[PDB]
Amino acid sequence: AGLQRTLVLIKPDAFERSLVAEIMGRIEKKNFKIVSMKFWSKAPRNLIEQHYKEHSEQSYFNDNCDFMVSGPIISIVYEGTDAISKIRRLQGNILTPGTIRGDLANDIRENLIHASDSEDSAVDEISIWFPET
Amino acid sequence: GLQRTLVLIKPDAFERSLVAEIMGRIEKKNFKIVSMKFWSKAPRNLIEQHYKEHSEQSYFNDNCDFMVSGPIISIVYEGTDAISKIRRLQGNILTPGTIRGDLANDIRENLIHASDSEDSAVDEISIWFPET
Amino acid sequence: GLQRTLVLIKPDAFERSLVAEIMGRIEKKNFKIVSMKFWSKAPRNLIEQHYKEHSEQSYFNDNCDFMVSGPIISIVYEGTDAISKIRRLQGNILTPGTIRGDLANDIRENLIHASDSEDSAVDEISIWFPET
Amino acid sequence: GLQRTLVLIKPDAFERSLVAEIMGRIEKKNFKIVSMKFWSKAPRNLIEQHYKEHSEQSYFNDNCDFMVSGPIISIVYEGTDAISKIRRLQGNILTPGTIRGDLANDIRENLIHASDSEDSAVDEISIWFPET
Amino acid sequence: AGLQRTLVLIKPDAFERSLVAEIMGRIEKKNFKIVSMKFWSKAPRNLIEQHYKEHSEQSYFNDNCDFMVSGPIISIVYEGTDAISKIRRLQGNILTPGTIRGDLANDIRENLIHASDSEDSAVDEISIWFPET
Amino acid sequence: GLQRTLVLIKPDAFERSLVAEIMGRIEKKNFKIVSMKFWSKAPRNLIEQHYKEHSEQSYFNDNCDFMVSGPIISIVYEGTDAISKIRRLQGNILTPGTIRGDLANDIRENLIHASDSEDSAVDEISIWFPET
Ligand SMILES: Cc1cn([C@H]2C[C@H](O)[C@@H](COP(=O)(O)OP(=O)(O)O)O2)c(=O)[nH]c1=O
Ligand SMILES: Cc1cn([C@H]2C[C@H](O)[C@@H](COP(=O)(O)OP(=O)(O)O)O2)c(=O)[nH]c1=O
Ligand SMILES: Cc1cn([C@H]2C[C@H](O)[C@@H](COP(=O)(O)OP(=O)(O)O)O2)c(=O)[nH]c1=O
Ligand SMILES: Cc1cn([C@H]2C[C@H](O)[C@@H](COP(=O)(O)OP(=O)(O)O)O2)c(=O)[nH]c1=O
Ligand SMILES: Cc1cn([C@H]2C[C@H](O)[C@@H](COP(=O)(O)OP(=O)(O)O)O2)c(=O)[nH]c1=O
Ligand SMILES: Cc1cn([C@H]2C[C@H](O)[C@@H](COP(=O)(O)OP(=O)(O)O)O2)c(=O)[nH]c1=O
Ligand SMILES: [Mg+2]
Ligand SMILES: [Mg+2]
Ligand SMILES: [Mg+2]
Ligand SMILES: [Mg+2]
Ligand SMILES: [Mg+2]
Ligand SMILES: [Mg+2]
Repeated sequence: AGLQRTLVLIKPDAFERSLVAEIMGRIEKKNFKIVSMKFWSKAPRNLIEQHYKEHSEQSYFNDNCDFMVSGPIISIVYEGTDAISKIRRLQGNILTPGTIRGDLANDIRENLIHASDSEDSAVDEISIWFPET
Repeated sequence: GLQRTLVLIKPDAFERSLVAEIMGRIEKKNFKIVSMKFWSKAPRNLIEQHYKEHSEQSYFNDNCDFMVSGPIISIVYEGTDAISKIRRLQGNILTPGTIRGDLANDIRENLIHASDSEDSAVDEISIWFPET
Repeated sequence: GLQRTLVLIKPDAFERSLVAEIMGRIEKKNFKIVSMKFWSKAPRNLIEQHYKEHSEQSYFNDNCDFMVSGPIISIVYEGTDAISKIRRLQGNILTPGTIRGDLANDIRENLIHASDSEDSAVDEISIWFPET
Repeated sequence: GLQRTLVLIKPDAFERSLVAEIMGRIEKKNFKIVSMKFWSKAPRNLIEQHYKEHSEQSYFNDNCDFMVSGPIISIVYEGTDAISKIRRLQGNILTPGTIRGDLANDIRENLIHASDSEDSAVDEISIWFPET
Repeated sequence: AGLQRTLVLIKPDAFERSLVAEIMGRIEKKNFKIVSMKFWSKAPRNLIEQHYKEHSEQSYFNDNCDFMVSGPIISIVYEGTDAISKIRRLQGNILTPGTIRGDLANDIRENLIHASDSEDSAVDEISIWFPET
Repeated sequence: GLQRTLVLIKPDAFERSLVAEIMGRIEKKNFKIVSMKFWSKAPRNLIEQHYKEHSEQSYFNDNCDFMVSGPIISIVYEGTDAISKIRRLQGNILTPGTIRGDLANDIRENLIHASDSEDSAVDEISIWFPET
């Protein structure tokens, strides 16, 4: 059919603010299924830098890494019809009410969640967090 | 500009236990229930009539099969700008914040139907609530 | 031990926009809707019959007046241990966690009615859904 | 980045018991309460100053009467880009996902007020919290 | 009728954990109305000690005061039928799911909310937080 | 005061999409996730060890098959009095306010498992997280 898989990361601020179930629930209610899930008490900076390698040239690149390893994170692989962009739309941004970041986040860096933005990004990101491909 | 529109809560809503969730979103936008019917299984006739305008489409038959594969609730809602607002509340599976935007993810199994114009509203209401 | 019980959603539920909230609590406990009717204003006859056992009480007349001062929904729910469980779900205005425990605060305006025994269930269902 | 904006929870919010619901959406977006006051009935001169930029509109008088028809809560929220962000949260009755889009459906009884600019924010805050 | 007024205090841990609306919403949904409300960025230890004067002899008395002034608090006066005990039952304790403390709290001291436990306590507590009686 | 207990989110939880709902109730009670694992299908020997104290019961085999009929999540929660508190949160299908009381209605498909003692907690955690 139109089956797809995408990679989501629940960020440290999510645990800090007790919004983990809240975020996962929004994705769950949109009818997406967990295919793989891993809890990281503290992720290796290595994986983070690979995950954000495309951003290695930006000014915010190192502070973002500091943050991404400042607390726990959960890497999840969701599956569903048109999953990559639907979950991306669900993630939204801090300016659009109705989405996860729009309702719960308010910072350029501490935005609670990451979602693959394309097929190439997904395949690559999933490989990073679930090497046992 | 007070109006009345027709809403159908689809089988997938019962399957996934989202009936109250959906009705609650409409109720909280302050629209009232004027009439309502519960159908364990809707008569295929009614369904075909409801989607008459689609009889020529390729998705017609399967859609009917689905619309009868479970219970459905027919509801007539009243309120200011009801048709337009409930339609907007229904949304689509792309934009978060709406019923379909937050809970649906299929082009066919989209939980709810809402009239899209004054004309279809009057017609749809007559189909499910002939007693008028 | 599959059963069917009758539930009435009272006027105060429509007044306070808690209809979906209440139906959602029952739906989430996994009980299904077997039949349902919406009444803009319930016929006083039905109400008097429903509360027959109370005809001698001092609160009878006022209760009837209230039960007809707004819309009400009659619902027949099915499920394992339905009568007992939905009754427990209905609770009372003292114990938090139940429908009345979290949302009601009056001895008369308590949002919902649920049969309390196998006998009253069969009788109550016959009153609102004679077509049996 | 830090800003402070003034929000007013309107009479209809108390009537419909949506006060916690509204304040909750702002709290979940991570904004903090700096100041807050509950008015069982706000002094009319305060309301008129608050809407002074509207003093020549046809709806001015009626709106002020509505704002004085019940309690209201004035709150000073602090947070990054607070003015713009809380303004978008409020939205309008045509935008699902926002406060007015999900819970309001009237041109006047629209549950909430939020400053629309830095000047209006500064002016409005001094109106409800002159003690600074 | 059976009209009553009671005094509720939203505690510092409530703001810390962003549970203020949540708590007030549970009381709001049970059909109780706010008659007076005051926001304290930091309450004067004086009022706290008066509020808990009956506990002045307990070991936990000073730490509880330290906490009660460690952050903001909101004093509210609710009104409704049988308000004092109904709101008291709503408050519940950390061992009873279904109540505010039962669902959201988990400590002997940081328990999110205070509710008058009797008519005498209410009248006295209300006087403490709303002297303009 | 600090304890650590083992929780299992059962297959029915994924089937009924109640995973976030269940985990949310534990998260809102202030318990923290220490360890967590998702199993699309848990190895049967793990389930049998987990319920080894039940190995002689008539329901043993059927329960194990149910526990292997879908994904499950094993979590180690840490918090003050975690074992007892999370146990009460789980409750039973007769107790409104708890997880099973609000969402479950079966003797076997009861959505969640939580250690009932310090020894069982210690044993259970080593079964799902032997890497310690
Ligand atoms: C733009 C930006 C991003 N970041 C971090 C957090 C962002 O989620 C991450 C990726 O940036 P980006 O791709 O711009 O946003 P999204 O995550 O919405 O695609 O980099 C900052 O820390 N500061 C910034 O200014
Ligand atoms: C377009 C389309 C519709 N349908 C069914 C389900 C749609 O809800 C129903 C009506 O279609 P439509 O009128 O295009 O959308 P809405 O219901 O948003 O106005 O027809 C399909 O089964 N497959 C399709 O490709
Ligand atoms: C006891 C009582 C009941 N009533 C009305 C509303 C009650 O829901 C209805 C039925 O009473 P009852 O059977 O005692 O309670 P339940 O509905 O919990 O079984 O009668 C009053 O109006 N005043 C009263 O004092
Ligand atoms: C435009 C308009 C506003 N009002 C009232 C309610 C509006 O919230 C208030 C302020 O007007 P306005 O600034 O247009 O709306 P907002 O509050 O979205 O900026 O005036 C009316 O009563 N009638 C009207 O036609
Ligand atoms: C019993 C106790 C109370 N306290 C503080 C917080 C309690 O909410 C407050 C009042 O105690 P108490 O009357 O026992 O509980 P409640 O507040 O449920 O009536 O004193 C402690 O700090 N430690 C304790 O051991
Ligand atoms: C008692 C019982 C349990 N079970 C299954 C589901 C129970 O959750 C599991 C463990 O039994 P038990 O310890 O009695 O329940 P809990 O999980 O509340 O401690 O065994 C059955 O399938 N049939 C039964 O009759
Ligand atoms: Mg990106
Ligand atoms: Mg259409
Ligand atoms: Mg009775
Ligand atoms: Mg304005
Ligand atoms: Mg006390
Ligand atoms: Mg057990």
